[PDB]
Amino acid sequence: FRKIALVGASKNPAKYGNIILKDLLSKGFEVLPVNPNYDEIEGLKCYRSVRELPKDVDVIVFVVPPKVGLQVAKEAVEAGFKKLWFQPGAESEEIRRFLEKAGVEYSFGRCIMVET
Ligand SMILES: *SCCNC(=O)CCNC(=O)[C@H](O)C(C)(C)COP(=O)(O)OP(=O)(O)OC[C@H]1O[C@@H](n2cnc3c(N)ncnc32)[C@H](O)[C@@H]1OP(=O)(O)O
Repeated sequence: FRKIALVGASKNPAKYGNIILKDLLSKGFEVLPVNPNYDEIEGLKCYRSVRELPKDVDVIVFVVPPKVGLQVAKEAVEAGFKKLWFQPGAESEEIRRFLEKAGVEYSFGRCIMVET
């Protein structure tokens, strides 16, 4: 990965949306936070939705509840994104069903900070 969008990025230091953002930046990744609550996180422009993301994002990492994730994954696929990574707790079989049908690459059960 080079350019990573982070759905559920947060300014709350107790939340994985913040911990992951800081970790990935520390590792030299370009990270684009996505969360309607924030206009910036760590000074970085924060996107309202995945529909606004630049088309050269390599992967979208999800750290939101599965009910939210299903909606966002639909938006991401509609916007042309094809690599969707779900942090443990963000996945569901309904998401799996939609993603297998859409024919996009996805990851369940793998920890992004471990894998990077
Ligand atoms: S793998 C080893 C490390 N472990 C993890 O990374 C564990 C990850 N999983 C979890 O923490 C939980 O299982 C999940 C459900 C993934 C996340 O739990 P949260 O309690 O943190 O979930 P929140 O409801 O607080 O959501 C996280 C942030 O996402 C924001 N959010 C809601 N809806 C959207 C949409 N549509 N788009 C972008 N972001 C969205 C929430 O508002 C929240 O951010 P805050 O601003 O902090 O509220």
